[PDB]
Amino acid sequence: EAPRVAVDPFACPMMTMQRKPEVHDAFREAGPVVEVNAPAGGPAWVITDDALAREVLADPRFVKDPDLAPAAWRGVDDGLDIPVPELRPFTLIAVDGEAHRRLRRIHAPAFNPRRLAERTDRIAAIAGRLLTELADASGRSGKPAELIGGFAYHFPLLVICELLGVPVTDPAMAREAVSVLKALGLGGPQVPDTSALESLLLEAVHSARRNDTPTMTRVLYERAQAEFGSVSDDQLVYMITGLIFAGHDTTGSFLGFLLAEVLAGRLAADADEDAVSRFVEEALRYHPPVPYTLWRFAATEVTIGGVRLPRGAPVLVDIEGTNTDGRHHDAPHAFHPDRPSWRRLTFGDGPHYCIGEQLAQLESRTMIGVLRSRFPEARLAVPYDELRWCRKGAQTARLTELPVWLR
Ligand code: HEM
Ligand SMILES: COc1cccc2c1C(=O)c1c(O)c3c(c(O)c1C2=O)C[C@@](O)([C@@H](C)O)C[C@@H]3O[C@H]1C[C@H](N)[C@H](O)[C@H](C)O1
Repeated sequence: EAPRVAVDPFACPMMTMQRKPEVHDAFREAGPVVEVNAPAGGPAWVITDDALAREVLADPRFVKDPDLAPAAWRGVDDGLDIPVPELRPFTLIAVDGEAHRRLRRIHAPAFNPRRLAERTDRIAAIAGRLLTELADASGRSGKPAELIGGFAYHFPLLVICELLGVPVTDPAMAREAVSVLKALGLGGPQVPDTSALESLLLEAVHSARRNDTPTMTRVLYERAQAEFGSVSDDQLVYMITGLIFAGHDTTGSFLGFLLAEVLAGRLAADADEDAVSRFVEEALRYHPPVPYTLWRFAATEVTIGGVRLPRGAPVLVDIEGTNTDGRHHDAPHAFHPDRPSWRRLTFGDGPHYCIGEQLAQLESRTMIGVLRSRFPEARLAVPYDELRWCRKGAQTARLTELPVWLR
């Protein structure tokens, strides 16, 4: 049926900043829907057309249900996001239908952008502390500040933890713990001492239960309880565990790119607000951290751009590819903020759209304000052309490193 390209779509060599993997162009040229090799055995189909993928993502026949995935995938493609049956109703990514509408109704007031905005200053603070520290340390050592390990993940982590009421002192270690928690909770084997974080997560929940203070975590607790009749501490810890993982790991991947672009000098020195939000917009087009959508499966057989897809056909949208489509974007592998503001799929589409878009963009804009207002001379300590980025399977794209002189 479909044009077939016999490769892992997740394959990814060491990459330079300007290029995207060639698999992407292969798929596109082969057609709107392309059979490829899934990492964990068996076929998979990849969409390459913006318009098509958008319909697919609002099409109830394409579902998250991890139980439709191939048996060979279970306990071997940690790219498969498979909570145990009884937590799936608390996992946004693993449901559709009313279970999903419910979770969405639960998260939406918690992510109220009025209330995100009210904490701009707190977020600037976080950025600045981190940046000062890395600067102060760079002056001491004489070595450049490595912004990936140093900032890109610690910044969004602290932000998202703070909004939930989760007091973190060691961002490096909270990251390791929350990563493990995530792994276990999305189906994975078997000592990152998660108990530490768990303790703090449980504290936020506890705090949320007893205090009418409208935290993010309290709003969650209120909506869950009304929707579910009754919610448990372990349930609320579980959900927020997921917000922390997503809130830091995807964002941080992105921010490393955004930084590299800012520090390379590609944003004009006197950029208005709007010029900045244009630069961010473009970096989100040009450096999506998530290559393809999350695993979706055909719930029946379906025929989609003239191709006929079996029951349980593993389907992906190509985010990286669609965003770098010569056809819909003039000079797609060039970085042009002033581009005629067009659509992208970096945050996805349809009922499962990223609920963090606002936050991630807020974080992005604010970070650039801190940098140009307090670190005006911050510059790459190596050439942009020598930077390199990579991803191993289902992991977000990220730079190997980002050496910087912050002042
Ligand atoms: C640059 C940053 C981010 C990017 C690029 C990103 C990307 C995406 C994408 C593509 C989806 C949809 C997945 C699919 O349908 O296959 C998604 C969903 C989601 N995002 Fe993000 N995300 C980002 C930041 C954040 C942040 C900061 C948070 C939370 C604090 C967050 C939380 C979520 C959650 C909970 C979902 C699940 C949606 C659902 O299943 O209804 N994200 N994101
Ligand atoms: C215990 O964990 C959870 C409990 C309740 C809800 C969730 C989770 C969870 O871990 C969880 C995630 O990890 C992720 C998302 C997400 O929304 C949840 C939950 O909704 C959304 C994101 O995919 C992006 C796109 O924002 C980030 C992340 O998905 C992970 C694993 C996935 N294979 C892929 O590598 C992606 C880059 O990263």
